[PDB]
Amino acid sequence: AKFPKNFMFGYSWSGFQFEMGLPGSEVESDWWVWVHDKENIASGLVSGDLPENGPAYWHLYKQDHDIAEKLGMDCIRGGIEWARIFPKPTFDVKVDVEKDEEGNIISVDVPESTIKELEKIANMEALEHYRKIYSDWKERGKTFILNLYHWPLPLWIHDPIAVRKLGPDAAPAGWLDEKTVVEFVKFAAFVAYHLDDLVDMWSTMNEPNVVYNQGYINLASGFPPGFLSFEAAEKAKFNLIQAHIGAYDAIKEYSEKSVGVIYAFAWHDPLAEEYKDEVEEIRKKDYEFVTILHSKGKLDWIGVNYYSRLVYGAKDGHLVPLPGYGFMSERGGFAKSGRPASDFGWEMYPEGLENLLKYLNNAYELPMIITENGMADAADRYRPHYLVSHLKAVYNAMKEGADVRGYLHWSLTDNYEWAQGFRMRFGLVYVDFETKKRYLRPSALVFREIATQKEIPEELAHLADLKFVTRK
Amino acid sequence: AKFPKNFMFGYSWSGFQFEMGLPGSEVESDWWVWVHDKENIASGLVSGDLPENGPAYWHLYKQDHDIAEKLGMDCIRGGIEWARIFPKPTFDVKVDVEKDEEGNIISVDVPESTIKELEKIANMEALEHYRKIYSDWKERGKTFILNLYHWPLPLWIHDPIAVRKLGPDAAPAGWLDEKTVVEFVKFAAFVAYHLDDLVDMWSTMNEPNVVYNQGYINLASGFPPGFLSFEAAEKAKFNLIQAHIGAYDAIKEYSEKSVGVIYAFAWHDPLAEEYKDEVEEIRKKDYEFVTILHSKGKLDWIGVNYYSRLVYGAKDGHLVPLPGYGFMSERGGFAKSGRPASDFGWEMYPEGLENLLKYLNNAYELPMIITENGMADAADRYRPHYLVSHLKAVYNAMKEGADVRGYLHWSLTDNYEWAQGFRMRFGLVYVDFETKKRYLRPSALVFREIATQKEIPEELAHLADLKFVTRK
Repeated sequence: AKFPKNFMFGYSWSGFQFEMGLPGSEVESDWWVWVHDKENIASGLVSGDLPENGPAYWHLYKQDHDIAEKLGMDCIRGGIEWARIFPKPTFDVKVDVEKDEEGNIISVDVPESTIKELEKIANMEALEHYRKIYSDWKERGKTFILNLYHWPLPLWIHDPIAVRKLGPDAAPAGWLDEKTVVEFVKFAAFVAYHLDDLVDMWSTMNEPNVVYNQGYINLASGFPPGFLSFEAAEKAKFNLIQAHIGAYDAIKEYSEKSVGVIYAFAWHDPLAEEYKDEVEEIRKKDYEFVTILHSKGKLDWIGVNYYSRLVYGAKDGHLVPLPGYGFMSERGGFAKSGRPASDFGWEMYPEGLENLLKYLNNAYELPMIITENGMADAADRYRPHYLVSHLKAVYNAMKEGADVRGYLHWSLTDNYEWAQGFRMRFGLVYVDFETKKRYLRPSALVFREIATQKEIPEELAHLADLKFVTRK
Repeated sequence: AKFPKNFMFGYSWSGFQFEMGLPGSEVESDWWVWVHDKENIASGLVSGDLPENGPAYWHLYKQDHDIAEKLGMDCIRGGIEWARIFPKPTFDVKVDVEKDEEGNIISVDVPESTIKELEKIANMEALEHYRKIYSDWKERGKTFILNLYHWPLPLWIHDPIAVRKLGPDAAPAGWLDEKTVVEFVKFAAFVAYHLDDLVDMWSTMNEPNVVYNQGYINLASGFPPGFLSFEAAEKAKFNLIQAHIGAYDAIKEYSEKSVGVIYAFAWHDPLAEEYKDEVEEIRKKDYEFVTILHSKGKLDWIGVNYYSRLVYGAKDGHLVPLPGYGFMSERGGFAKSGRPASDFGWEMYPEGLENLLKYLNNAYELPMIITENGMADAADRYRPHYLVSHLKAVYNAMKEGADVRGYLHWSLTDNYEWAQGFRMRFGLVYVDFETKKRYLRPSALVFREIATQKEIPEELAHLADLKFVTRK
């Protein structure tokens, strides 16, 4: 199974989960305060692990890029933290965001004179440090994809503890406040103005669906601000659509490069034929955020984040996602299919990725990059099979016409998994968080073989076959 | 953890388990008849899998040696099947084996004229075919260790079905018949006379302890001839000691190379301090076969086959090996230590190998080669940890003085595991037994890195740490 000559192999990172770990890298944000919050820790809503004990990529990026380059990687999708670049509010620096009566952003203008007003309140040292990180990769002749938003917001934008206690009208309320979108536009323009020379492709945001659904509906997730409101979820979703559009327009003012979005795509399956039509509607609804962006002519490419599936059946006269399949499988166990489940309880289901890419190709006809795919597997028992089987899924979808430009694993290294902390280890490379030392897992060597040869060679082909990891 | 420049890395094979699989390779022996026996299959004593559906190394050796060479291996210990070389009886060809009154072989002479008598009744085509196999490896500049006996006997030597039914006085009875030793001596001389130019080091036999203990005591093992007699086990043991001594003397008639023995060494541990002295006695007794050979000045080197441990405690006023540890752990599960157990139920216990090598060094002060070490692991979930952790054990023992010359994994490929059949897969390389195709496992890539660099490099060092595979 050979990939095209220019098909990219690499990995993705985020600021919050990778940067901190060593002195001089701490930065406050909503997510910082959230994971440090004593109530959240004591209730078990978050793990008690803290991101400032993480892999210290802020300091150690050159060494990680060395590992990446030796694994045959030629593309990295990374992040830039708003909370770092603008630690103080930008509200008083006015720009032109034009909206229609329905609240759609129709145009933006952040003139050069305003970029210079922004410089004076930005942390330019942090901006230059990001340049050092990105340039260290770029100078090796490699591709860099910069994703503008990967969940943490500045605290002057969102104070989630205050929102959960007093309500969103009483405190800075994140994506529930219209003006957050306008401040994000200023940030997007600022970043593009300065960093376009280091960036090959842009993404406005990562997994906005996770932000709004987990923050305001699925509270067991332990995402900020964690108060239940379907109206709030809808408002944050609406605002995040506009944040994409504004940011797209902001970037295009200062860049000719492609601008896409990175999205969480579960594959949705019916347990039986009778539920097929209902599940087809659930797919449409679940992916509608992307559909909207594509339909407005505001997507040049799609970043596909794929990890697992959801399987649907009836429970008490209602169609629901079922325990024992997909993301709802037993941690460290097996799905009801017999497929192994990751340390996170996510079923190994590469068929989902093949189905998904064919569906997305047909739906949007856009270039796609697999921007995340991986598994929580602290001993590397299953990752090699996960890696090769999902890469074969991508190959198979490409043969049926999907325009896939690369595959980025989640991730190069273990990192801080949000409310779960460090116990979910997604790396091709193990990190000792006490020493910051990096150690290869065997999956890393498998990756290197495939990436260097641009192909799943026949000697590694059996790693796509899940027979010997599947029960019964 | 760097090994010495001439420390050897490689693998081991046996005739019965590897050779057969494709037309033209089938050969009769006691073990052939045993595994084909309808009663044994129906009772579940053997698996019903048949060796003639195996990896077909008789035909495919050049392709497996290619894999081995690319994995950085420079040594193979292989076999030669007595049942192939002498398919008809050799009894009428007389030689001089001198014994003392206590039954010890004091000298052997198999003159050149008698070697030529033997040629006329040998299967010389099989001998030449073995030469093609060994030479294919040797021609690459690599080391070959030839082991003369790896369990199957000619049927004219042993008819195990008839022995189990009618008793050893009523049929050819294998190592219960004194003359088997004399016939083995003829074989050993024949082999050395012809093949010494292809052989770097000799072994007379592999795991003689398994032959006598499993065939005559531990009948649940499904080893031939499978009738219970402590007296028989003692007689087979005594005869196998003499077979080693006879073969050593035979080989030395036609070779200047080192002659050793390959032995199964379980590491024995007390569950608690109160059982320590009893376990020390159990070690002495369990290894006494090797102690005898060394004490007679008939061992130039020791082949250490190490897989796991046995842990001892009191049960019903008796000290016994305990369920839930070592070789007596749950298949596919965990030992009571929390360590993972292989598909065979054998606890991952690298400390055992370190302890063993130090013990053997002190006991015998001989050069040692790890001639087997591996695990039944059909999806490679645990093998990489098993491989690196046991290699670190070897390194650690060498640092304390053990004279270890190389490490040979069991094995390069999946193969026929005796009474268990194909269900126990010990390969760095997976074999599809229907197609005979070989596929690398990630542990093979790990092995390649270590072998090519003569060291466990720091990036692979965490594979020696069993924390993330060990429960609670």
